[PDB]
Amino acid sequence: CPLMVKVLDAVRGSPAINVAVHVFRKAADDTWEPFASGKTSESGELHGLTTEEEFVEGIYKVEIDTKSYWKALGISPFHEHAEVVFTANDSGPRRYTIAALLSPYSYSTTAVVTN
Amino acid sequence: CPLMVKVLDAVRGSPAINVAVHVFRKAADDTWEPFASGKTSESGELHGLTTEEEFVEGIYKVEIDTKSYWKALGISPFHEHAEVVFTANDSGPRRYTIAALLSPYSYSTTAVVTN
Amino acid sequence: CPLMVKVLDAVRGSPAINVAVHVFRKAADDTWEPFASGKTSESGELHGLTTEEEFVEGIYKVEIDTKSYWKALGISPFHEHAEVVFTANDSGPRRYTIAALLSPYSYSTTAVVTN
Amino acid sequence: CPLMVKVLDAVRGSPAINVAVHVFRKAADDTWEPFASGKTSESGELHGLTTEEEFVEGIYKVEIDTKSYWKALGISPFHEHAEVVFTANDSGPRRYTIAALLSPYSYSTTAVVTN
Ligand SMILES: O=C(O)c1cc(Cl)c2oc3ccccc3c(=O)c2c1
Ligand SMILES: O=C(O)c1cc(Cl)c2oc3ccccc3c(=O)c2c1
Ligand SMILES: [Ca+2]
Ligand SMILES: [Ca+2]
Ligand SMILES: [Ca+2]
Ligand SMILES: [Ca+2]
Repeated sequence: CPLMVKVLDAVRGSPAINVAVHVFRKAADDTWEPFASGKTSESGELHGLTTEEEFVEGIYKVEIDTKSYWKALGISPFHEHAEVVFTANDSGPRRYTIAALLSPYSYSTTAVVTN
Repeated sequence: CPLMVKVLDAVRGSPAINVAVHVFRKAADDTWEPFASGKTSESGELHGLTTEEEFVEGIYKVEIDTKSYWKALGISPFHEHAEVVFTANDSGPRRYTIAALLSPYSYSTTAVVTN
Repeated sequence: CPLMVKVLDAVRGSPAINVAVHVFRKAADDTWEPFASGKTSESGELHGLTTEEEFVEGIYKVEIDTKSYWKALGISPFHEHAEVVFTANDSGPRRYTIAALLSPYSYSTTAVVTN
Repeated sequence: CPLMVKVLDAVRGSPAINVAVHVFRKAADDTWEPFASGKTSESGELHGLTTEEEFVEGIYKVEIDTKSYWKALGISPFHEHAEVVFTANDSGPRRYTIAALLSPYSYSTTAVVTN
């Protein structure tokens, strides 16, 4: 699988478990078409979103549903979601790990890209 | 003005100057409609985006054109842009500062909400 | 003043107020000697730590007492403190802002160096 | 091994390889005694620093030699090192992953603590 998502909780110092993640791909008409979705495991990782065949060149949006995560823990956070938008595979296939570090009023997102 | 945006450059250790910023408000049909925009100043700040009367409760998206910023510096970026999506909530008097700290393959964003 | 420290709270989305900050300069015997200190203001900022004449080239450590900050808010922290160690270098006129963004199990720090 | 260190490069979107890491433990006389050291692998991870028997309660300092890393890549960075100071094992043994995300003028550090 060439796209993995990892989410961490900076309040608890733990993986962020059961975080919903939706991936979209920009269509020819410039709309966001649904591409894949899943939820993080007990390790905070989401594997198996897509395949080498399906994950073609394009502009992708990874929406990490941070508000739903915080609300399930009884917390009212600031952001609706974390949104990571990037062009993928423009110079051939790559493997992408998208990591997000979450706090109620702040997040960071980082990409590790390997060949 | 109840909404300010501040952008910093983690590679050069400087304000991120002349970065385009677009603010959208979510419409009833779930589309994003333009709300305010500008370019960051020499201090990395964008003031005067909106007024108290215009900035009603709702869902807002702040899109920071990070790819064009890095390209103007000759540095290869990952993201198309940085997105910050949040709900404005009238809980007494409030001023929102949206800060973004930019690196080529990572960004962080924080909200500082003060009375 | 050539050195300012700014501290933000990523859990509450606020300046980090009344945080103790200690600055040390590395002495010839590799020990850290006290140089300046204070507490952050209601804006999360600590101004007036030093003067142009006092702030010579050398290695400095900024220690931010994050554990006491979180304890005063009733929140369980990981770190004893946040440390920022850097060399001051006379490359033309320079002002240093050391910013720290605090969460219970994570912090980030950035230097904004301006002319 | 109950202490692992992971380092990422936010400029390249890659593991930070060959980063030196020194761990110290506060001694009874309040000095930092050397505890363990190593270097990150091609994955950006440093395993095998210590053992369950050796990693007793205490206050530990993890120094990540970021300046040497950037200088080996031909870059002049701001910080001397990243310094992570924490009390370990106070409520019994835990496993600690310390992650650092590096840019030339900024870094973040996060702890994931598991039982
Ligand atoms: O007001 C400033 O001068 C200033 C300077 C720095 Cl380095 C800053 O770094 C930051 C790093 C992460 C998140 C927010 C900030 C800031 O809001 C910030 C503000
Ligand atoms: O693989 C891990 O166990 C692990 C642990 C921690 Cl704390 C991590 O913190 C991070 C903080 C910012 C950006 C990325 C990461 C990570 O990718 C990360 C990975
Ligand atoms: Ca292509
Ligand atoms: Ca309301
Ligand atoms: Ca010099
Ligand atoms: Ca104990």
